[PDB]
Amino acid sequence: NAQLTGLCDRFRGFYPVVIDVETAGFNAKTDALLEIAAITLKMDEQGWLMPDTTLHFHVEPFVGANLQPEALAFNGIDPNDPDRGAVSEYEALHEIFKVVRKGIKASGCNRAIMVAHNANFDHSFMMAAAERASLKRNPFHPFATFDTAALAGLALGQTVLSKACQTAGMDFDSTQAHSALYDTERTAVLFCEIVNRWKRLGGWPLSAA
Amino acid sequence: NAQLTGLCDRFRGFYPVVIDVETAGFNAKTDALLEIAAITLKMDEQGWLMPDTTLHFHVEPFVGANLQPEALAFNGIDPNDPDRGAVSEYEALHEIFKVVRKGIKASGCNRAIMVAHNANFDHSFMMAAAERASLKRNPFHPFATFDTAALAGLALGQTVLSKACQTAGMDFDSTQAHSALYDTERTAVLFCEIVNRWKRLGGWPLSAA
DNA sequence: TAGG
DNA sequence: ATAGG
Ligand SMILES: [Mg+2]
Ligand SMILES: [Mg+2]
Ligand SMILES: [Mg+2]
Ligand SMILES: [Mg+2]
Repeated sequence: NAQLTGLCDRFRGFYPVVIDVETAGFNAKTDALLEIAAITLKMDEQGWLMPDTTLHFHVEPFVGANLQPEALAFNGIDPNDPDRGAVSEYEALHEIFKVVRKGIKASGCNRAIMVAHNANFDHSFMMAAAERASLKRNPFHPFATFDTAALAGLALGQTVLSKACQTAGMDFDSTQAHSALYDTERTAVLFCEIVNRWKRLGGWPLSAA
Repeated sequence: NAQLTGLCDRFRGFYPVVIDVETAGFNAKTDALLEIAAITLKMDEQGWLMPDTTLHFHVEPFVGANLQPEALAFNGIDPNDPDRGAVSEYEALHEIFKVVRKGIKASGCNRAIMVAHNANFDHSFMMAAAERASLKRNPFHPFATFDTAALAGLALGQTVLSKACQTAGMDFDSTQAHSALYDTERTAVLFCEIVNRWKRLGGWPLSAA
């Protein structure tokens, strides 16, 4: 199983989980968390990294949350759309955390690390919601992240998600952009490509020492 | 001559500046900023990245700032040590910002990007202080950073600063650790080694445009 | 779990 | 675009 894949050896026992959130503004403490997608990763038989499990939830604004109109205009989210199928922060996070913990156990990792583009944004929103819903045994590292903007800057000399993906030879569709499922999925493929490219070029594994 | 080095071509026009901060706690809004060092970078004739200019300031706690005993126990800083030569947040940042702006213009970049270990920590402290002191024309990207924890995770499979440095084949002294200047300097050398390594393996420059 |  | 909503 995943115990025999080496995923747990690649990032010192950290289990990388790709996260994208859509929100009703820039403030994690006061603005509504509206949507979240999560994609766990796995290592294939040759040691290439690739997406494993995808999760996707539309989220009900927490009690008293702010909704900035320009954020809604940006992401195109109407909180009052009947077929959003919104669930509570607790419900969304509980299901994500459950799946992540299972992945961690089956992989022989010890903790999860959020992978996200300008990752402090998604981290701060995810942690605020976890606190709000008083979720227990949160498997994500409380402060460390794998920021794909920084990683893409190193590997591709690009920090903008669309451009980084394009530079890496991936498709990127402006029309699908800025939706949670799509952004998470491109970000996961981009992260996997940067790690895989490092291995291709002989940068990993390391030499004697 | 700085416009002739390619520093501005490496990171889509971002001017990387290594920052480490020492604090009287974990909260950038409520806890004192006690110390800060900055190291700007340059590219040599062969395209290798290396430290350029170093700055180092001890910082007077802002009015009403919290001072957590355990933080002081950790970093060894006595806020009321007469030898500390403390200056105001405004004075430290103004001088740091001034040197950074000079570097940006002389290298043909257009914006600085903070390089720091678990960079959200240092970024939030520098931004909080920059706001308190009403500094203008802050040259640092408002949200983007180059986190050496993530980059080291990729390049070296290590996220802890001491270990990443050792894995990169650098000296790392536990006795010098946790001083702003020493930590900034190691972080800068680490960042440069990771970037230089990527070029040595052929990952940069890229092949297909 | 290591940014003070 | 300084491009995480
Ligand atoms: Mg996003
Ligand atoms: Mg998005
Ligand atoms: Mg530090
Ligand atoms: Mg330090």
